[PDB]
Amino acid sequence: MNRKVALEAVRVTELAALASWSQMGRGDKIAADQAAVDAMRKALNEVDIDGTVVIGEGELDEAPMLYIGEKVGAGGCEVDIALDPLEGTTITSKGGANALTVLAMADKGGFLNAPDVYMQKIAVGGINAPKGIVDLDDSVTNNLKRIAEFKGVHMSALVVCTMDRPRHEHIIKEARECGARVILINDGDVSGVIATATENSGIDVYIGTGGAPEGVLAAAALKCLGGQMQARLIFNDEEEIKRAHRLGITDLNKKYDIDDLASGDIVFAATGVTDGNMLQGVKRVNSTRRGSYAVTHSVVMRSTTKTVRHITAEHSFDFKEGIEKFMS
Amino acid sequence: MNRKVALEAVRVTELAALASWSQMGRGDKIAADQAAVDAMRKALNEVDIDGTVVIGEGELDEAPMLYIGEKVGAGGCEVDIALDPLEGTTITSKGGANALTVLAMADKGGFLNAPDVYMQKIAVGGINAPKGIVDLDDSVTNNLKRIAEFKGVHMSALVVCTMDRPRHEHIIKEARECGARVILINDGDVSGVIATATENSGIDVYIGTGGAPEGVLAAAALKCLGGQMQARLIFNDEEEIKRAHRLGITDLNKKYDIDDLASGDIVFAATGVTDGNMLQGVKRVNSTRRGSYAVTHSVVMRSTTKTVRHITAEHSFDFKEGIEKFMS
Amino acid sequence: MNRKVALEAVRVTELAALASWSQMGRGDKIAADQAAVDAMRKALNEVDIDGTVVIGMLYIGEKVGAGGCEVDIALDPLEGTTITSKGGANALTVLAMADKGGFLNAPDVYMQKIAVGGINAPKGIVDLDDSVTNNLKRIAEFKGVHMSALVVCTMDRPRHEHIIKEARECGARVILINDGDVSGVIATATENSGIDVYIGTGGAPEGVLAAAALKCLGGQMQARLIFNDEEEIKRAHRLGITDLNKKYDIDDLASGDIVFAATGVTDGNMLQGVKRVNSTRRGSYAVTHSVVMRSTTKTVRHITAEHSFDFKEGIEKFMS
Amino acid sequence: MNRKVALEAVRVTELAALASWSQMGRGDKIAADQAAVDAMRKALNEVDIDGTVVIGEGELDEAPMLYIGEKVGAGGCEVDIALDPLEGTTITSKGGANALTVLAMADKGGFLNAPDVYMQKIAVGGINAPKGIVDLDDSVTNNLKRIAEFKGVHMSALVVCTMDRPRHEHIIKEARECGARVILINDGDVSGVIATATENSGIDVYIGTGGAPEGVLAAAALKCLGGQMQARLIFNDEEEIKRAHRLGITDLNKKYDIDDLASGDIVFAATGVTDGNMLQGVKRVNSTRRGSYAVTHSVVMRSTTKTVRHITAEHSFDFKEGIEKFMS
Ligand SMILES: O=P(O)(O)OC[C@H]1O[C@](O)(COP(=O)(O)O)[C@@H](O)[C@@H]1O
Ligand SMILES: [Mn+2]
Ligand SMILES: [Mn+2]
Ligand SMILES: [Mn+2]
Ligand SMILES: [Mn+2]
Repeated sequence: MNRKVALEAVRVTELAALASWSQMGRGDKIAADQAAVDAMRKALNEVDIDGTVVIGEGELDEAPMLYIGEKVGAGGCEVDIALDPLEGTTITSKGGANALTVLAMADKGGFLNAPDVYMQKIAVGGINAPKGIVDLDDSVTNNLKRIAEFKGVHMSALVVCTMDRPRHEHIIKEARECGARVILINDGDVSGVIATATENSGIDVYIGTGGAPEGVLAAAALKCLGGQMQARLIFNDEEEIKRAHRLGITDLNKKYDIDDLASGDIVFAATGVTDGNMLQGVKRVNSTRRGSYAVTHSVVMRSTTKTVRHITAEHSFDFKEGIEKFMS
Repeated sequence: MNRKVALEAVRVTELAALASWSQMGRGDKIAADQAAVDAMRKALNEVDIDGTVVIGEGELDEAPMLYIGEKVGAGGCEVDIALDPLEGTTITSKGGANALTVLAMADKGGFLNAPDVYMQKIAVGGINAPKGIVDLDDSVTNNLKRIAEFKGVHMSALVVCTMDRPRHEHIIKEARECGARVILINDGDVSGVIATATENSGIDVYIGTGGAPEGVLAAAALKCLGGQMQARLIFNDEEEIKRAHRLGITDLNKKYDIDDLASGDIVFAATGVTDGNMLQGVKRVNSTRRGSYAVTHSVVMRSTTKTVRHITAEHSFDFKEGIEKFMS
Repeated sequence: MNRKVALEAVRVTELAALASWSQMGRGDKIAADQAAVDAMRKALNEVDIDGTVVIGMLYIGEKVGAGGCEVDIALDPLEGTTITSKGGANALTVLAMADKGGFLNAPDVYMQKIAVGGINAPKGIVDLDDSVTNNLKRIAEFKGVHMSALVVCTMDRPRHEHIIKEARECGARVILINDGDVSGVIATATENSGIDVYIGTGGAPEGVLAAAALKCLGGQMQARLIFNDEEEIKRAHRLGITDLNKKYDIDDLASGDIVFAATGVTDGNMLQGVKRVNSTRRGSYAVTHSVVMRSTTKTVRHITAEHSFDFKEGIEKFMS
Repeated sequence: MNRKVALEAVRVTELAALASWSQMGRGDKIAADQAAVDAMRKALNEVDIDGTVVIGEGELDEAPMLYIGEKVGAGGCEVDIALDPLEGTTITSKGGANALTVLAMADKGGFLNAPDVYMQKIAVGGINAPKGIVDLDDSVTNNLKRIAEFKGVHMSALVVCTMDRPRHEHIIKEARECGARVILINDGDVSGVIATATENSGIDVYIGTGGAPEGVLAAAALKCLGGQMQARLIFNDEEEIKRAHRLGITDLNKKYDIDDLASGDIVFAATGVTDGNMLQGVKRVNSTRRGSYAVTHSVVMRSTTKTVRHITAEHSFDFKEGIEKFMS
């Protein structure tokens, strides 16, 4: 996997984010997701890889573009790709927090090829955090005690993040009961998980259930940033079990370590769409010296080098023209 | 009003914010609000003013501390004090975005002494924006068209902010219909209004109904930053009309210009509690060089100088100790 | 020239900067310059170009690249070998790329330069044959400011004294760098640099490089080559230059599709230098600060990169 | 010493820096020094202290304003004042790096009343640095070995800062010989020393001879930030010895520990004039949203709380008017 592909992936997430931003707060989820899918597919087909989507918009049944198995790329090293063209159920359409475009790449077989089902997740940051510090089968209380001990802080210092959902009431109650502070995001548990390993995020732990593709993407990031994570797939009906069986998953209650989610040489890239607790959103800027432009804020990382690059890009644009020109 | 008082106010908002943060995401809206009231009252009694609370926690009936008419301060120039010990009590409770501590000061008579009623609000930023660019009795479409022409952008470039509430459904649709992007905040229309005048917020217009104290405080900020705002109090019951004559307000359908909400020599200060559209929240930091501390982010502005100060403060703290040590 | 090449170029400047930093302030010109060169050549040979060095072991005419579109390469493995070696300000690693024939193929001679930033600056706003006063008056009018607000930048050198005197006399503020007129020129177009204008004589390679950047960021510049010795004249003639007194517009220095990349080695008026950082969460790393830009898209990318490293190991492990 | 004086001091250093900036690069060190002195004097007399200048512009013989012994302030707690209206008059006059305006306050007697003589200095940052880590009679190599051990790094990682002067050749050579990296500043060893305790300075150790007033000022900062320093006055002729006996100093070869230079409850404030390796300089800014303004960057800190505040101030201004209007 050539060292060039890392920086080429940022451009993909950037184009996808600018497309999404044209639809931000337009109250049309479908238009936002389609802008992002279109931009991200068109841009991947300019990347020099022999890519196979292993995590994408769905099965070829359901999704015309970026479907499982889709081959993408102009040609190059053989890589498996994990994609989230636009993170968020409604975030972008309402202008909510933590909207993101996400892309990861691994050597063939480097990702758990997750169906879109729910996944329980627990994650903590820290390059020196040891395996076993978090376990999904331990109580919230014991995981938090171990985290607090390793970080050297009183329990009330710890900021636990989870999604505002009824399914998380118990996590919330138990964490508050043992003294921690528990903040709630409305969506976007890729940002929520990775925040545990980002400087100055104000987030120490992530506990919650969210999308499985998002779990894998976040594990990719933390593979690069340092941290520990445990996840478990959840199945609501028999068709989800069939999807897993077709992907090779038969131990349905397997606990995946972070190394089982993403292994080997990993590249992870994301661009912000709206402001979130990982990356800021796209912004319109006017400057006399340099004119008007959109600003995107992105991050690309690589597990083998451990290199992390934060990127602020200025894309020239005459904002007298319609914003949908940012679509591809 | 001495030049000393401006910088002194930021210490008040900082202490109120640290107190509030100790309660962030504890799910106890009362405990947060009173942590912040108690820190702020103690901190104000060390400020060198002869201050009278004209906007506060309520009337002496309902509020033991920071009630209307309360005298505060160690002694000094006579000023009216408009405060919000915690803008976003529920916010802070769930660690949502846009929670703030806020304090403003004017010479005697400088604020609209707003009762606790609702208030229609429209705001735009820009230090060259003309009086009349926005008006509450015009349609959304005509206001946005004037704003778009004044900023020199296509309508789809504009980002309108409003609170996610049934009462704004019509603003939202109308703004979307005429081509603008409309983003929704869950709470915190002080931040929402002030974002319009803050560099790189990504918010161009605020349109909404919220708390009247909040609109006076936001108007105070905008008087310092540059912008235009129009507001009107709403009275739903006879009791609200009674609070108004008790504060001396009798012209119920008055539309207030920004000069009618905050006039003369105005100081505005605020500190972030959580991350928001205006300020970053409090963060725990560890460094080998200096040890561990809480970092706060604050702004303090004065209208006569137009001086705006961005303040990042590092407050030493051993986080092996209980976070409630930050209280009072 | 394919929209990859821009993001590939930053990696070249980043690697050369880490290598240069390992030699920072060590007092060894040669060891710095050979760390930088070695890393830049190795990184460039991973870039997908048929590159030919036209300005700049990395000798003029050297072919570099793994293979691709045909491009002219202007390079400064270490702009400020002296600079990195004494730990001075404004040490940068730099790379620019243009389509074939896009750069003035400048001999390594001195060059008079004047430059101002701004996307709407009309050509002729600066001209080397106008007085310093009239240049500055036109610039102050264009920026909408009183003359006393202008900050003019030049190098602290005897040859610049008349510039300095005249600019002060007409009321401007005139600041002096000790070297690094790549960064000095490009600061006129770098926001918040506090530099409005650059006037002075410096290396012609360095002038081409700055022109490539301003072509991307917006601004104007004029230059003229200076020949003090017969050898320099011969070296121009062998490059095809025979109008020794030509004034060059910015477009004559760098034209067409251009990519410019740089990474700071020491802190300077354009970029911060490389820093050792420790964090409890992330561990320890060197931070680089880079910029890369392209004239056809006018896309500008600011890049802060964290390179994980155990600083109990020798710093020369950042060499290539 | 009330907490109110800390934030009042920043305004002083801001006013002096703006006045200095009006003279930056004008080639007239006199006019710069005088604009700074005038501004600092006037602003000081608005601060609520009973202040005595113990370090200032000179003796009443040579300096009409801010002379040793001068009383300053509007009235308040009694403090000794150590002033540098303009650290870097020559710096400012050429537009060089590391010009600062500086103000430090302490309880009566808490500064070394430094004479205008040269001072050998060595300094390192870090709150856990033990007294004795640096000593002027140990070799440069042994100081650097202890410092590398304390920072937990290979010697080759250390960055040593000194000034580019003949008198420092042996420092430079020895640091290079034992494997360290050595960066050179042309002037401004207040900033050079304080950078050792400043985040992201890239400077680990300061070693060199410079001004003794400047040594005291930097020691005050390091008492607030964490670090260790040693200093020794040096004397090149009788007039210099007389300067010391006039201030009561008779042990001419005393090695001063940091606690001998500044002790007790210290407030340190500084505003950058030019960009340096501790603070950024004053900049002209034009915003479409906010209009045009001068931005100053300051820091204020206190030794007893260890609170540090970083302050970015935007001073509204029409730059069509002459820059000398920033004078006082
Ligand atoms: O320049 P010298 O005479 O060699 O001594 C250095 C001392 O003077 C300074 O360089 C300040 O000089 P200026 O205020 O005139 O610029 C200090 O930073 C330093 O303390
Ligand atoms: Mn998605
Ligand atoms: Mn409130
Ligand atoms: Mn060179
Ligand atoms: Mn001075």
